[PDB]
Parts: sequence; C-alpha cells; structure tokens
Amino acid sequence: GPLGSDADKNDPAGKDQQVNVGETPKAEDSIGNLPDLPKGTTVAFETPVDTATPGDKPAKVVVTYPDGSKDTVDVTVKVVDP
Ligand code: NA
Repeated sequence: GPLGSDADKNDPAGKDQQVNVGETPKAEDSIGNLPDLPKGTTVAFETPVDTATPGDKPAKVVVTYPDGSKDTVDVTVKVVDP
C-alpha cells in the first residue's frame, strides 16, 4: 500500500477569531496549531469573509500541505461593531 499523505498524518484545529467591522481577518489566525503542521503548509479562507456588518460569520480554512493533500476546517469569524 502507498505511503500516506501529509493530510493523513496531520490534524489542523480550527480557532474562532473576533474582528471589528471592516477589518480583514487572516486565515492563519483561525488555525490553532499551525506550528505543528509541516513546514511549508499554507492556509487560506475558502471564500473571503464578510466583515461589513456585525455577526457570526461561518468560514472554511483550506490547509494545503507541501505534497498537495489538503484538510479543511470549519470556523467562525465573529464581527463586532466597536
Ligand atoms: Na488531516
């Protein structure tokens, strides 16, 4: 059988973050263990996050490992009016 992928061997953990209206969150701030993922792993939001109004915004972080395998994490970006 084949050697497993990076995704098979890693488990990124989602993290909620809070931002103010208008701010642009970074996908890195929605992952709680990025140091434990392989060097060279990238993280991105699947879709840009809406921060034009307050609310709990669901988002997905796509975690792409150097071998091309991927994990997703479902997270929440909380937008508040300051
Ligand atoms: Na995984």
